[PDB]
Amino acid sequence: RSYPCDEKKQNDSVIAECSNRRLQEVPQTVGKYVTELDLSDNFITHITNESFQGLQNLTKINLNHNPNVGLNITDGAFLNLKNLRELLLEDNQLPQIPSGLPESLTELSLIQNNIYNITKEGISRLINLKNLYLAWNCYFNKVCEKTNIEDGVFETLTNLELLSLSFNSLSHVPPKLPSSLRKLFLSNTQIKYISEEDFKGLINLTLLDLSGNCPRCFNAPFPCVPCDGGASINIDRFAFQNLTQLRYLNLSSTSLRKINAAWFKNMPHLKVLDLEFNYLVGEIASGAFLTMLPRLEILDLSFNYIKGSYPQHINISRNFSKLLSLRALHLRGYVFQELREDDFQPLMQLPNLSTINLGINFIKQIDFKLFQNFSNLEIIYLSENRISPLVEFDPHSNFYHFTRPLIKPQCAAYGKALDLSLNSIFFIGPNQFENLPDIACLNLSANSNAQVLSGTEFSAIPHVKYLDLTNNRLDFDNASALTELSDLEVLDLSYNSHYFRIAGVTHHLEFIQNFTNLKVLNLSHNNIYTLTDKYNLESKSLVELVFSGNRLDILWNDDDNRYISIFKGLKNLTRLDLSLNRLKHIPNEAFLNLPASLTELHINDNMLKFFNWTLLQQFPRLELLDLRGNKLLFLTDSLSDFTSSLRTLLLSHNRISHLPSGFLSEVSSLKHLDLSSNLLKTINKSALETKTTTKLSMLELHGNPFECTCDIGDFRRWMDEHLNVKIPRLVDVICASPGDQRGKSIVS
Amino acid sequence: RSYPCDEKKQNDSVIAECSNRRLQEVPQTVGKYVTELDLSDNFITHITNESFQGLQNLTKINLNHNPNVQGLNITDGAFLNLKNLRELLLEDNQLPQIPSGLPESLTELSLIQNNIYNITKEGISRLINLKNLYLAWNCYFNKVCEKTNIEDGVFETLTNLELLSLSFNSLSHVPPKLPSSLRKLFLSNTQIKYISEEDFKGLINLTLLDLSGNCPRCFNAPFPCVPCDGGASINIDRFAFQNLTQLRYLNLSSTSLRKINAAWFKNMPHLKVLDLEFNYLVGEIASGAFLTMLPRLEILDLSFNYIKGSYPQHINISRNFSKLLSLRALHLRGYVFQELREDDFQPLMQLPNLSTINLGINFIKQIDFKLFQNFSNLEIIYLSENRISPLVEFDPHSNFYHFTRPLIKPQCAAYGKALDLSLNSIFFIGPNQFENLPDIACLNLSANSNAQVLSGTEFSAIPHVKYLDLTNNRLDFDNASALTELSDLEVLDLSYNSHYFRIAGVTHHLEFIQNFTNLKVLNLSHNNIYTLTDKYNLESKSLVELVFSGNRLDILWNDDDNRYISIFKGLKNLTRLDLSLNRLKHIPNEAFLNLPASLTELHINDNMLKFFNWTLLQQFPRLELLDLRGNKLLFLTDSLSDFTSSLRTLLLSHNRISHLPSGFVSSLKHLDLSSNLLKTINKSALTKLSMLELHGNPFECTCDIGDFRRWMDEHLNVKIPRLVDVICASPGDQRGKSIVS
Ligand SMILES: *[C@@H]1O[C@H](CO)[C@@H](O[C@@H]2O[C@H](CO)[C@@H](O[C@@H]3O[C@H](CO[C@H]4O[C@H](CO)[C@@H](O)[C@H](O)[C@@H]4O)[C@@H](O)[C@H](O[C@H]4O[C@H](CO)[C@@H](O)[C@H](O)[C@@H]4O)[C@@H]3O)[C@H](O)[C@H]2NC(C)=O)[C@H](O)[C@H]1NC(C)=O
Ligand SMILES: *[C@@H]1O[C@H](CO)[C@@H](O[C@@H]2O[C@H](CO)[C@@H](O[C@@H]3O[C@H](CO[C@H]4O[C@H](CO)[C@@H](O)[C@H](O)[C@@H]4O)[C@@H](O)[C@H](O[C@H]4O[C@H](CO)[C@@H](O)[C@H](O)[C@@H]4O)[C@@H]3O)[C@H](O)[C@H]2NC(C)=O)[C@H](O)[C@H]1NC(C)=O
Ligand SMILES: *[C@@H]1O[C@H](CO)[C@@H](O[C@@H]2O[C@H](CO)[C@@H](O[C@@H]3O[C@H](CO[C@H]4O[C@H](CO)[C@@H](O)[C@H](O[C@H]5O[C@H](CO)[C@@H](O)[C@H](O)[C@@H]5O)[C@@H]4O)[C@@H](O)[C@H](O)[C@@H]3O)[C@H](O)[C@H]2NC(C)=O)[C@H](O)[C@H]1NC(C)=O
Ligand SMILES: *[C@@H]1O[C@H](CO)[C@@H](O[C@@H]2O[C@H](CO)[C@@H](O[C@@H]3O[C@H](CO[C@H]4O[C@H](CO)[C@@H](O)[C@H](O)[C@@H]4O)[C@@H](O)[C@H](O)[C@@H]3O)[C@H](O)[C@H]2NC(C)=O)[C@H](O)[C@H]1NC(C)=O
Ligand SMILES: CCC[C@@H](CCO)Nc1nc(N)nc2c3ccccc3n(Cc3cc(CN[C@@H]4COC[C@H]4O)ccc3OC)c12
Ligand SMILES: CCC[C@@H](CCO)Nc1nc(N)nc2c3ccccc3n(Cc3cc(CN[C@@H]4COC[C@H]4O)ccc3OC)c12
Ligand SMILES: *[C@@H]1O[C@H](CO)[C@@H](O)[C@H](O)[C@H]1NC(C)=O
Ligand SMILES: *[C@@H]1O[C@H](CO)[C@@H](O)[C@H](O)[C@H]1NC(C)=O
Ligand SMILES: *[C@@H]1O[C@H](CO)[C@@H](O)[C@H](O)[C@H]1NC(C)=O
Ligand SMILES: *[C@@H]1O[C@H](CO)[C@@H](O)[C@H](O)[C@H]1NC(C)=O
Ligand SMILES: *[C@@H]1O[C@H](CO)[C@@H](O)[C@H](O)[C@H]1NC(C)=O
Ligand SMILES: *[C@@H]1O[C@H](CO)[C@@H](O)[C@H](O)[C@H]1NC(C)=O
Ligand SMILES: *[C@@H]1O[C@H](CO)[C@@H](O)[C@H](O)[C@H]1NC(C)=O
Ligand SMILES: *[C@@H]1O[C@H](CO)[C@@H](O)[C@H](O)[C@H]1NC(C)=O
Ligand SMILES: *[C@@H]1O[C@H](CO)[C@@H](O)[C@H](O)[C@H]1NC(C)=O
Ligand SMILES: *[C@@H]1O[C@H](CO)[C@@H](O)[C@H](O)[C@H]1NC(C)=O
Ligand SMILES: *[C@@H]1O[C@H](CO)[C@@H](O)[C@H](O)[C@H]1NC(C)=O
Ligand SMILES: *[C@@H]1O[C@H](CO)[C@@H](O)[C@H](O)[C@H]1NC(C)=O
Ligand SMILES: *[C@@H]1O[C@H](CO)[C@@H](O)[C@H](O)[C@H]1NC(C)=O
Ligand SMILES: *[C@@H]1O[C@H](CO)[C@@H](O)[C@H](O)[C@H]1NC(C)=O
Ligand SMILES: *[C@@H]1O[C@H](CO)[C@@H](O)[C@H](O)[C@H]1NC(C)=O
Ligand SMILES: *[C@@H]1O[C@H](CO)[C@@H](O)[C@H](O)[C@H]1NC(C)=O
Ligand SMILES: *[C@@H]1O[C@H](CO)[C@@H](O)[C@H](O)[C@H]1NC(C)=O
Repeated sequence: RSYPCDEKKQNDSVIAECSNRRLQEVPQTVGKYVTELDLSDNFITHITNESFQGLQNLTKINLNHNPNVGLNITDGAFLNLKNLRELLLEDNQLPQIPSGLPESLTELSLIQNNIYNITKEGISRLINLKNLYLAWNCYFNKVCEKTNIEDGVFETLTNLELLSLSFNSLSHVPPKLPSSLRKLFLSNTQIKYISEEDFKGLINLTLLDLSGNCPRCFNAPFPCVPCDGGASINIDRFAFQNLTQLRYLNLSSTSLRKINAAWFKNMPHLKVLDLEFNYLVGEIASGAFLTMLPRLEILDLSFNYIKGSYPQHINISRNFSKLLSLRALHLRGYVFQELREDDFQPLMQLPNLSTINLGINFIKQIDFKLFQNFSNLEIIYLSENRISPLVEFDPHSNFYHFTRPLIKPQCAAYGKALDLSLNSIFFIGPNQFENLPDIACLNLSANSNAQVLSGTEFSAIPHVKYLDLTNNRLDFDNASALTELSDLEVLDLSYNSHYFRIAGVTHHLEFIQNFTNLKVLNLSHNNIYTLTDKYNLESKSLVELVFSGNRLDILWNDDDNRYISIFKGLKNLTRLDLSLNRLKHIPNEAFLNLPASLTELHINDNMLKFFNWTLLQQFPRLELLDLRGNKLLFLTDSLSDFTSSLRTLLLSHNRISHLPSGFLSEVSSLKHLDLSSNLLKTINKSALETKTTTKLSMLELHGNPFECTCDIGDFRRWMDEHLNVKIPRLVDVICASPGDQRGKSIVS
Repeated sequence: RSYPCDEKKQNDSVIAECSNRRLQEVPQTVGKYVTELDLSDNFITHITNESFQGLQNLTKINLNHNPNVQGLNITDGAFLNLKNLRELLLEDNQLPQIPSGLPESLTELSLIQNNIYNITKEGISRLINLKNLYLAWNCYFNKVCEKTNIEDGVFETLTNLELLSLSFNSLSHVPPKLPSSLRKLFLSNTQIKYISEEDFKGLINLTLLDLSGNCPRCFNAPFPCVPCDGGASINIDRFAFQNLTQLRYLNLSSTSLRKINAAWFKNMPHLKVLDLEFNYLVGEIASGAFLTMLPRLEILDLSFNYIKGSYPQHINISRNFSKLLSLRALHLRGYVFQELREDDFQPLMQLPNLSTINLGINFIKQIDFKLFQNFSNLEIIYLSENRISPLVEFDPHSNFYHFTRPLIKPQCAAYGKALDLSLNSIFFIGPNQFENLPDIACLNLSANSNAQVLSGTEFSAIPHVKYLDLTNNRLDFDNASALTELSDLEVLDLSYNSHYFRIAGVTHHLEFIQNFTNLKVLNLSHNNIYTLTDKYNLESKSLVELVFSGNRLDILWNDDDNRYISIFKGLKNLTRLDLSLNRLKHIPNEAFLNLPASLTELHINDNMLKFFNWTLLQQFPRLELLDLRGNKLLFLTDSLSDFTSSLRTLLLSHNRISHLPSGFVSSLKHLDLSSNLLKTINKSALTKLSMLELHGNPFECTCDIGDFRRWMDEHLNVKIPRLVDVICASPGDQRGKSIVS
């Protein structure tokens, strides 16, 4: 097996992963046929022309974040690598562009360094460069020099498609840029003025990022320097006249008050326009520029609020009706009190508008009937408002917003999604969900809802398939709760412990049995320790129950038989999570009453000192058993007699100091065994060896206190004989003794 | 030195604490002059006449919870040679019988939580000096157990017996022939359905009688509950308590009572505490003829007497509650009613000593708060866990039917009148919310789903609040004048109000902290604070303690950001600062140097610090406690005396320190290096040092441990706790043993 790297052939190329292995130098034991080498997050301090000596087929090298506790690179160190195309050298404290880089380079990343001069000696010979990243070298309150770009430095790069110079002090757009450019990033570069000459001849440019130039600095979560008097970026009327192929334009945080419509007259394919963190409330109301954007699919006008103004309504121009290709509209942080039906008339005839994002607007009232008149809304995102009852910075990420999905894909897969989470809908009245479309995914998480659901609250939206009611104070005091949602498949009641933790009040979970199609139920972190009248959970359909963060230590108290069959009635259950239940021991009768249909059982992060392995005989379909983070001291020596279906056995973070002789004899089905972070001093050959067919492909042993005397030789010989079983984190499978090998890996 | 027990002389008697040290047998290395020995929570399986050999002055032995799983076997007359043994605790030992041949000198015997189903003369009649006898919790709930047989006249010879507890046992009848010396008789959950005139005859010295759980109210019981035939009441004869003239405590909780016979208290002039929780007494609370017979009553508990299925508009209390002149506390939880009007509590307003009113868990929606002004001297108004909205396993030595903990935190109640409105729905505090309230000094509004922007006017009608708890809300700190109307505020708790702080796009204002002239304690824990608007610094001339745990100083002290570099410098009087749980991998030197120089206690535990610049302790001449536990520190400075001459406590447990430097000062009393990677302590490293913790280190017990062992013998003044957990990791033949073996 390879060491220190994890070498894998996927598919024509051979990849070597040597990241985060505290390597002081590049290892001279890397496979000769490796093509892509990842040495990021190590303590490597020096690179010479001998560092990559016998690796002639090397096309990619990643030396990011080296050292971790600056990287010294000699001139022409990678010059013998005639096949090197991609070289990542980010966060290396490099003071200059390395001299003598190979002419074969197609991608070069020098992000997060101290490089303040872009010179011809450094990059003019790299005529094959397609992607060049020099972002985040001088920014924020970092002590750094102004970025000098030598005249015509990028001119010879006739194949350059991507150039990123963001988060550097430039002041001006660098002149003499190659016409082959497709993507030009100049975000946070202190460029206050864009003339007609700056983007001249860039007829192939599909993306231009000019965000953070003359930024809007009020309430900035980062060091922010505005232009003189909080002034706007000055973009000439003809600045984008040759940008005929532009698809992406980012003007976020450029302190814009006006959008010149003439900017888009020669830009017929503009698809994505970011105008977040500007002063465009006036332009949103009048919007002459909206008539010039027929192909636009994504428009972001978030956080354009006027400081000190909380208006009653949102003023949307009738020209929003000209955005025929619009798919998503982001209007977060506009800030207004009420959304009326007539306010969104300009968007109601757009055929592909599937997403409307109105989060963080402090909205108190909404006429929900307005969403019905839309052509085909699929995501109505109203999270984080004040709706009451109806009466450090990652350089390869978006700096001004999270690119994550608004709704969970598992919820949105069912159909129309309505997100009303993080609001104040503390009580759902009889007409709360009146006049809403056929909502399939509904999120009412964190609404301070302390009501007793009784089977009538969701009757106007009866086709909800995924319901999220997490982080509320729900009072489960009625057996008919949620039963009106006949087709409900996923129900999340996590973090509704308020009333469950009070013994004196009544608790009713009988409604679970009345669903014919309920598949997933999450009752996590509810502190459930007592139920009224019905002590059992029953369901002919339920497939998964998450019961983590409850009190099975109390429910399965030795002197109490009432909750002994609490899960037996879940006749179709395949996945059960009993983690975080403070279980010191599970009664044998309680374990025997778990559904026999179980394929995955999690009992991790409890306090189990013992586990009766014999009881696995009554679970003929158990594939995954997870007992991590317990206090188990012993393992059974005849697991084959108790199970013939177990594929994954997780036992990490326990107190197992001995692996029984013949532990894996005749098991056959076991593929993954995790014994990491236990107290194993050694592994005897007999504890792993087998006389039957073995499907063991993964064995984890990192974090065990291994005594590296000659007694560890039988295990090392076993490792050499069984290359098919992968032992991950081989550098963390460290010797604890003797002294002369205390920090070394087992392989030595 | 002591091993395995922690022997201490406090004051005339010598105590030995050997609890929870996985002892397989009683240790033969206990001090000869020990008087009280605690061997509870061990794996001891056998007790013989040789177990306590040479411990002649032993007056107390506690062998509770032994064995604590992989029953205690006691030979007949095992403790018979101990001529001074008075107290013997043998709880949770799976004992099938009362041990034979127990010594006649016993004054207290506890056999709680065993399998003893027969109380025989051979077992206890010779124990004529017994004052306290506990035999509770031997047969109860769904435990498989036999009915409790009490031999006739078994307690008769115990002429000095003052306390007898037989609770949580199947008795069916009150045992006859009880000694007249009895003061306290516990018969809770004993299946005694009827009390006749003869049962408590001649018990003229009885001060306490507990008959709770006999014919229990079983609806919504958090434990196995068997009601009497048809949910019937306990049947207590009119003259059952005729001779109980000295009764001070009477517990009739969960006896399914519908009527209280007033004649029960005609010969009971000193009754002080009466528990009537979990009964069916809504009718008796409204009419209450028995209330005229209770002039000396100080505590009355009528909790959880609600009618199932009835949520009335009002609470009906009888005018006879005005006859409870000695009343100090009234508990009316679980009565269940919608609104509390001012005329509803008129019968209590002239009671002089009524300092506590407890109305928790009643589902109250509205209260006329002006009603509490007319009370003589209410000190605790407990309204927690209701539905108040804006103005238009079982421990045997604990109370089974309620928590005996204080209703309010003593630190809050020490300032004066306390009003607890926690766990309610006061999501917004309007202008007249606190109108007509008394001079409230301690206010708790924790967990009220309050998402409002406090602006400096919400608490103007109660301006003398000194301790304010606003924990577990969604408060929007968006106004510099918040809480400034509380000009005498000393303690402010804003823990768990992260809702708006976690959103970068909304504004966050903490400037109000500087405007308080007497603010002493401020808790901003678990607020996820990572960004502030306009003012990046916390300032206060008075603040003494700041709890900033569970925030994001890793983001605030980002290397490329100087805005929060002096975030705490302006807290000029700060002595205690908690920076735990802030995900700090490193603290910039400039940020550490800007911490208040007045600090005496600095906690930076449970972060991810890989390095700590010890040199910077020079700018903290008053630092007494430095807590760096639960970090990833690998190294310690070799010249701590040059950086500090005031440090008394240094906590470094749960780090990755594998070596103690040479010369490891005079001010240091407590050094905690437990749960680190120390293999040995060399002669180079080896004074006010009185405590040194080293448990959980992987000690190589081979050669250099002899030097540390010699140092331990030379310095008996420094205590090393948990000596059984200071275990050898190597070699194999001593892998589980303590280093002192
Ligand atoms: C209350 O309880 C519910 C039920 O458990 C929780 O919801 C589930 O949360 C889990 C964990 O986030 C979800 O599982 C994850 O789904 C991801 C997406 O799956 C898609 O892609 C896979 C292929 O990768 C498709 O087969 C599938 O059909 C999906 O459309 C996966 O990417 C996740 O990773 C898996 O693989 C990786 C290895 O690649 C492993 O490391 C992971 O451990 C895992 O095996 C993962 O499977 C699950 O989908 C959710 N279910 C539902 C119904 O939503 C709630 O989150 C919980 N609530 C709270 C508040 O905690
Ligand atoms: C305003 O009103 C609110 C709401 O009623 C009050 O909040 C309660 O405050 C109390 C006291 O601080 C809280 O009780 C504490 O709970 C902690 C967490 O629970 C533990 O439970 C078990 C043990 O039963 C543990 O195994 C488990 O790991 C949990 O962490 C406890 O840790 C606390 O224990 C304290 O006492 C023990 C000794 O008994 C010590 O060993 C501990 O070190 C510690 O000192 C404690 O029990 C309670 O949870 C709060 N309730 C809610 C709903 O928040 C406010 O106190 C009140 N404010 C004022 C001013 O009165
Ligand atoms: C209904 O609406 C609610 C509310 O909007 C939705 O709830 C959110 O759901 C998402 C997706 O599940 C949650 O995101 C998770 O966040 C986890 C991180 O949480 C913290 O704790 C970690 C340690 O336990 C810690 O590592 C982590 O820090 C790191 O990441 C942070 C960014 O994620 C970063 O700021 C830190 O610097 C650090 O790098 C966290 O602080 C993460 O582990 C999960 O993978 C996941 O991303 C949100 O937290 C939920 N929000 C709330 C308010 O509850 C819900 O999904 C909606 N339901 C549906 C059906 O769509
Ligand atoms: C927010 O931060 C607050 C400030 O730290 C937290 O309040 C503090 O909590 C600590 C820990 O519980 C308390 O300290 C304990 O006090 C008790 C009692 O001390 C007093 O009484 C004893 C006699 O019983 C007496 O000997 C003392 O001298 C005291 O006067 C001690 O027994 C403990 O060992 C420990 O010292 C603080 O008292 C308390 N401060 C205040 C002002 O309340 C608060 O809990 C935090 N909030 C949350 C939600 O976590
Ligand atoms: C993107 C949100 C950014 C900030 C900007 C504030 O410069 N807004 C808000 N930030 C926070 N943290 N909270 C709220 C908030 C809570 C409830 C209802 C509306 C709310 N807004 C909206 C808003 C309100 C005002 C009136 N607030 C005054 C001052 O304090 C007493 C009130 O009387 C003025 C402008 C305004 O947004 C433009 C905010
Ligand atoms: C000590 C509390 C014990 C239980 C007893 C329940 O027999 N009460 C409650 N237990 C919980 N968990 N919640 C609530 C609750 C929430 C809001 C307002 C009042 C509330 N009560 C009070 C109560 C209500 C009814 C009406 N309930 C029906 C059923 O479902 C629809 C409602 O219309 C009848 C009797 C009654 O108390 C006796 C309770
Ligand atoms: C490395 O480069 C140096 C000159 O900088 C040269 O002397 C040496 O021979 C080179 N070695 C290899 C392996 O290329
Ligand atoms: C890089 O190190 C080499 C020696 O390994 C030396 O010749 C060169 O000058 C160093 N450069 C810098 C900037 O340290
Ligand atoms: C330009 O390169 C020279 C030579 O290394 C250096 O002195 C100068 O500082 C560089 N420019 C900037 C702005 O750093
Ligand atoms: C524009 O890009 C194409 C490749 O897509 C290339 O052939 C063409 O020469 C480029 N134009 C200029 C002027 O560089
Ligand atoms: C709405 O926007 C239009 C277009 O700019 C403007 O004329 C009108 O005054 C605005 N009205 C309000 C109340 O904002
Ligand atoms: C609308 O969306 C569909 C599906 O994504 C696409 O094929 C179509 O061309 C789009 N039309 C317009 C007008 O945007
Ligand atoms: C649930 O509430 C409805 C009224 O909303 C009522 O008809 C039903 O009886 C309640 N369930 C119970 C068992 O109280
Ligand atoms: C459960 O389903 C049955 C059959 O459809 C129905 O009769 C019953 O009323 C439902 N229960 C509730 C509480 O709605
Ligand atoms: C049982 O669960 C399976 C999925 O594992 C599902 O296909 C089936 O329909 C469920 N049966 C019932 C009765 O709901
Ligand atoms: C495992 O469970 C069986 C069946 O309840 C029981 O007979 C056996 O003793 C259990 N094993 C242990 C060690 O408790
Ligand atoms: C207690 O153990 C002793 C031997 O140590 C034996 O004589 C006696 O019979 C045992 N009693 C029981 C009940 O096991
Ligand atoms: C009642 O108690 C006193 C001691 O307080 C004792 O002297 C007296 O004899 C006791 N009465 C009876 C009848 O036992
Ligand atoms: C009130 O308390 C005082 C002091 O404890 C006590 O003397 C007085 O008798 C009590 N009042 C009544 C009426 O019991
Ligand atoms: C705080 O709110 C009050 C009104 O409740 C207002 O007078 C004051 O100006 C607010 N503070 C700020 C700075 O907005
Ligand atoms: C504290 O400052 C606020 C904001 O200016 C002010 O409203 C308040 O009156 C000040 N406090 C006092 C005691 O004057
Ligand atoms: C400073 O704190 C002390 C307590 O440590 C207190 O006595 C003093 O009054 C405080 N000073 C001010 C200015 O509040
Ligand atoms: C400790 O802080 C001082 C002052 O900032 C600095 O000079 C010194 O280098 C620091 N020590 C380390 C090891 O960073």
